[PDB]
Amino acid sequence: NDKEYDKHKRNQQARAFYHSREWERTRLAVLAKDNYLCQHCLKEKKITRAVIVDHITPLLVDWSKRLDMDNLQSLCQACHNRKTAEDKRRYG
Ligand SMILES: [Zn+2]
Repeated sequence: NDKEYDKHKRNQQARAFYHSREWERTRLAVLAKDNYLCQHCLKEKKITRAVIVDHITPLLVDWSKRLDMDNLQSLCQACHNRKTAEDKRRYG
């Protein structure tokens, strides 16, 4: 297919994913496993409530890992922001 169309379809698929029953359930499973604590803060010896579950390898980078618990971490906002910058260095 046309490259820009493939990009469109990937982005539409990713948008739909966050509405999915599978994501809703898996998000909850990760937060529960993590005891609602930010996993980056915990590794840095800090206690912070998580507010988001993030893909380690981003969803748009590897669709196949979208529901893998070892590809998901509960994060606070500050750690999500830090990770976003880190990921720009890796993937643009
Ligand atoms: Zn944190």
